[PDB]
Formats: sequence, structure tokens, C-alpha cells
Amino acid sequence: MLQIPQNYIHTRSTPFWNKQTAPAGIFERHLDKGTRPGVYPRLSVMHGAVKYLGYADEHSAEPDQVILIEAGQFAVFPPEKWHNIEAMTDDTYFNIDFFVAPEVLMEGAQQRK
Amino acid sequence: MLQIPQNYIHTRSTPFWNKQTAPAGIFERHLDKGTRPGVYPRLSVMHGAVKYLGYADEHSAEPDQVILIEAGQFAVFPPEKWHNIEAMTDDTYFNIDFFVAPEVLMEGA
Amino acid sequence: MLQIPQNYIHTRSTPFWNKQTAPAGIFERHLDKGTRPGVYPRLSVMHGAVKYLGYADEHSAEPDQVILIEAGQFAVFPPEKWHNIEAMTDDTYFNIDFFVAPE
Amino acid sequence: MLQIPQNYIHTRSTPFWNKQTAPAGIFERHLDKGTRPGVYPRLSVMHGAVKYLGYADEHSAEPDQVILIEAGQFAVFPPEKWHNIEAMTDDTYFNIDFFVAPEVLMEGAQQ
Ligand SMILES: [Zn+2]
Ligand SMILES: [Zn+2]
Ligand SMILES: [Zn+2]
Ligand SMILES: [Zn+2]
Repeated sequence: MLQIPQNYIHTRSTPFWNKQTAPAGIFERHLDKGTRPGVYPRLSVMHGAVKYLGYADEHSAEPDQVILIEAGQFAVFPPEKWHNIEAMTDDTYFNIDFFVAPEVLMEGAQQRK
Repeated sequence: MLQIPQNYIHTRSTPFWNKQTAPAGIFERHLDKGTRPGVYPRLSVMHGAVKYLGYADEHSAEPDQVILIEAGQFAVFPPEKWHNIEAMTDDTYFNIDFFVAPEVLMEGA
Repeated sequence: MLQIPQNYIHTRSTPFWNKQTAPAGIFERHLDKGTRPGVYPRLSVMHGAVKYLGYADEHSAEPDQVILIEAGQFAVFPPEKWHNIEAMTDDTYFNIDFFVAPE
Repeated sequence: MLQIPQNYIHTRSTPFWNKQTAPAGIFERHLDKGTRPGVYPRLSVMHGAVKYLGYADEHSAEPDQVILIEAGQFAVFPPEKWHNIEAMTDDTYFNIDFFVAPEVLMEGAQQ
């Protein structure tokens, strides 16, 4: 399973969504982006099941990776990778958390005058 | 398993923690600060495994609820209940997300 | 002006709301609570105008505090104080950010 | 004033920064990381005042946009534009919130 580095930071979260409430576009092929690159999405299924479908590129015809996520489980998605999800039942609902890399700026001994 | 209602709101997320970076007191029997009906914490473990032990009350000798959370899994804990977690390995790391009911986030007159 | 202490941390944000998309209960008298006491709400108006009506207590007949927040401005709401907001137009829309004391 | 469209989504919020705690790079002319159409930063001042300076390009001699932000106010800055900020006082602190269009956060495939 793909893991999010322990030093990554949580930036945003989505409300709980189901087939009807989620933005329609999440069920079609797409890329999850942020302000910066390398954002890791973490989809958690609270009930039912959710399927992740990843592709080689923006136009490949069939998925090159499939992950089934059941209630009580989560899966982090490969960054900058085209994909779409699919709800397995009408009762399925889930939410998504996004994580980004931390910034480490070198500092000096004095303050900036 | 405990499930958090669809209308609940994500209010806070703790950073990733391991045996060393997490608040020492989380491994000791405690009551989540501010816990009350409508406040559900969700613990997801990214690596290793975390064990949750729940107790009927502050001084119960044995727990009445045991949950082993592995990497790729999460568990929602019951509010207003004494408990504690335990990291099963040194490289274990998890984070906790909190969700709360709209009526308690904004209590009307 | 009421200010949020520099050491507080941002915990949550609401999407942009207007008279219709906002949760109804916000236009009615209420209290913002959050998991811990002392939370600070910061309402910023992106367009139109919002008015804050604060009250002495849960049942005061009239408000003891009034603040008009116009586009390009925000206002920090006194914690633990009952209040309700009023959008001044249909075109008005705002969002709320919440800040809490350092963990 | 620039306004962030009502359907945009809050993606990041920086902690409160002052003349010393803010990343040094924000005080010098730069181009925000990942800046592009659909990404608007919103800088609001909690105390003191902050001044934004925008430039036509990277080497323009003079700025062509100036926004003074007092405490209790905020200003949305244009995307893909060279700029820098200046804290008017030592006791000044502020924070920035970034908002992004839904079509940019979730880039739909085309054919
Ligand atoms: Zn996605
Ligand atoms: Zn706990
Ligand atoms: Zn309120
Ligand atoms: Zn900037």
C-alpha cells in the first residue's frame, strides 16, 4: 500500500460524500492538484465500498491499477496520477483528506533588521 | 464499528504521530479533552498498528472494548469514554481526525 | 477591534455562503462552540455586507453589540457570546475561519 | 478590489506571521509557488498593516499596483504576478488563505 510520509502536513478535508452529494467530476478521470505539486489524497470509506481506478496517462483506455476500499479502511492515491473513483452501493459515503510536503527554510542566528 | 453520520463536520486534524512525537498522556487512561455527544474522533494508522482499549469508567480494572487498528485501517471511538491507545511498533505512525455534529458546533438558543 | 492572538492555530474554514447556501441556524441566535472552549470565529465578507448582532445572554430582547462587515473586511466574534448574523443583500457572500489556542 | 468567486474552495491557511516569523522570501519580489489561473491568495491583517506591491514583470523598475491593508481588512492578490509584501510595523501580524477553483483542484480529463 502507498504510504504518506510521516512528515507531510494536512491541508484540507472534504465533507462526507455519496453518489449524489459528491462533485460529479470525481467519478470521471481526473487529477487531484493543490497550489503546489505532490499532494497526496487519502480517501476514507465510512460505509459501503469505494473503488479507485488509476490510469497510465490522461488517455489510456483501461486502468493500470485498481484498489477496492471497504468501510473502516482508507487508501492514499498516487500523486499526479490520472484516476476516478466509483461508489459500490447507494449507501456508500466517504470523505477525502489531502496532505502536502513540509517546507524547511534555513535560518540564521540573528533576526532580520 | 462506530460510524460518523454523513452530516458531521471535519473540525480538526492532528499531525502524524509515533510513540515519541505524540502527547505522552495519550498512552495513559484518559478522557478526550472536550469529548461530549456529537464529537467523534477517527484514528487512522499509516504504518504499523495501534491498539485502542476502552473502559466502562475511570477506574474499571479491565477494558470492555478492544480495537486493533492496522495500516490502511481507521476506527471511530465512542465519545465520553475512558480509554487509551498503544503503538504496536516503534515505526508505527497515525494521526487523528475529529468530526462533530452541526447542532453542537453551532448550538441555537 | 477584537483581535485573535498571534499564537492561535487555524482549525477549519467554511465554504463561501450566502442567504441561501448558509446553514439556516446561523441567521438565528446561537453560540459557536467547537471541541474546546475559547474558539474564535473570523467572518470575512467577500461581497455585499454582513451584520453581526451580539447579545448579553441567550434571552436578551435586544442586542448589546452591532458590527457591520463590508467586502474587504472581517470581524472576530467574541467567544461564548450569543449572536446571529444577517446578510445585507442577496448578492452577499462570506466565509468563516475558526482559530483555537495552541494545542 | 479583486474578489474570489463564490464557488472556490479553501485549500490552505498559513499560521500568523510577523516581520520575523514569515518566510524571508515573501518580502522580496517573487511569484507564488504553483501560481496560475484559478488560484487566489487572500491576505488579511489581524494587527498593524501590510502593504502589497505588484509589478508588470520580474524586472519592472516601479510597481503598477499598491494595496495598503489595515488591521481588520484583507486583500485578494492577482495570480501569476510578481509581487512582494512589507510589514508596516514590528507588532504587525497577518496570515494568508489560498482559494482555488474546483476545476483546478480536480482537473478533468479532455479528449
Ligand atoms: Zn481524485
Ligand atoms: Zn484518545
Ligand atoms: Zn456564529
Ligand atoms: Zn505572496
